[PDB]
Amino acid sequence: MKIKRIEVLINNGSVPGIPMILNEIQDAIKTVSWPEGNNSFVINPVRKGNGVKPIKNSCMRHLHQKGWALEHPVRIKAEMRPGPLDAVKMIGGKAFALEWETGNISSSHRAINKMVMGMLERVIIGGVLILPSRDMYNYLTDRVGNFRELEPYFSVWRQFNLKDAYLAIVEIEHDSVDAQVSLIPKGTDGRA
Amino acid sequence: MKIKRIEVLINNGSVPGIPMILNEIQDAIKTVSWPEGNNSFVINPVRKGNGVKPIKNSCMRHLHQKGWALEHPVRIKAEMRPGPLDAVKMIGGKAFALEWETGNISSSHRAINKMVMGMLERVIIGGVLILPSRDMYNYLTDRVGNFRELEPYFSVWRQFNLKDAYLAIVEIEHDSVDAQVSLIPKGTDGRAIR
DNA sequence: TATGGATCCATA
DNA sequence: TATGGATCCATA
Ligand SMILES: [Ca+2]
Ligand SMILES: [Ca+2]
Ligand SMILES: [Ca+2]
Repeated sequence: MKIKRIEVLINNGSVPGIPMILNEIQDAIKTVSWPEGNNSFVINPVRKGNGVKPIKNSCMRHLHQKGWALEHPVRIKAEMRPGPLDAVKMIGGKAFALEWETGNISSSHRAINKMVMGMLERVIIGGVLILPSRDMYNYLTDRVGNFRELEPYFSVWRQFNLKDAYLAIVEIEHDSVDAQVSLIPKGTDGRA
Repeated sequence: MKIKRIEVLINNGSVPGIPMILNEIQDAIKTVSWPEGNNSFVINPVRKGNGVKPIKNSCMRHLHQKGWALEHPVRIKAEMRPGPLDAVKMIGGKAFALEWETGNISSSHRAINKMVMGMLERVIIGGVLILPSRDMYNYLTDRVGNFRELEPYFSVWRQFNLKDAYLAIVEIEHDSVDAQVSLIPKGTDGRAIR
């Protein structure tokens, strides 16, 4: 998978291991490919024709190899029931969270909100969210969160006084297109 | 429909006209009825049994009649902008925003961020978000807006340093339940068909 | 029953 | 055509 850019929203104090985990995250994103077993991410360029669920898999596997916990239950407050984060690297006391978008754009707003809640409540040191470029997004499930559509709100997450916190958005994209490769399955395929 | 609770999240400096705005908003919410044409909102207490689409209708209508502008753009300077606000009133050469939420619960996070963006850029003086109680939510299409699921997030929203700002959440609810009223029809969005 | 999705519908 | 909305899903 290509990384087009990374927008660093918050980067206060010293996290460490930081570059070590940002190097891990990037190496992990780089392993993601299509079809399975290919050496790059080749997508079938059908408008809205590719599901988004399994795209992350190879990235989450590579992180596990590097000692991240996957689908890791978290409960930031007490008055919340727990929910899963895609991967987490425990760097002592607090959590470094990675997320790879599989929800509506509106649900991206909540993920960053929950990350910032984690940071403010002292349970999360850093958070990273991976979003499709608009170009990649055009071939994905209608209205999946995507980098361009969230971009107008970035100022919002720049307004916090957080000692020792890292918040970044990563923009990803397919390496190339090919009308002859398989569609990434959707949950609606064959009745479902 | 009735107003169950008003929860103020941000209150800084001076924003004139809040009690008047809050009254007009209550009056708007009061107009919302079921069955359509009724003088209250009676709901069928079937779990996830009721669609949401028509519920906003009378509220947004009452607001337009009282001078609210509907789908008012967020006039931030950048070319990359959020889309429109449900309704905006001018009070004193100042824009006041109203966001109605029967969307997915996640949609409320965008609505808040949109009104905060307007306030940061000093183009909006304040806003209110209206969304259902948990109690009503139990009878609506799954995973729509509900005040309870927003609560853990109030602490995060309270941290924005904005001079001259007002943001509040109005929790709304049906008037009663009747196991014999019509169900509110559902559309075919998302995973309804398959 | 609770949460974070995945997905398709409407539309100036 | 882009943005806001609505509807069940899978698994905790
Ligand atoms: Ca996730
Ligand atoms: Ca709207
Ligand atoms: Ca709305």
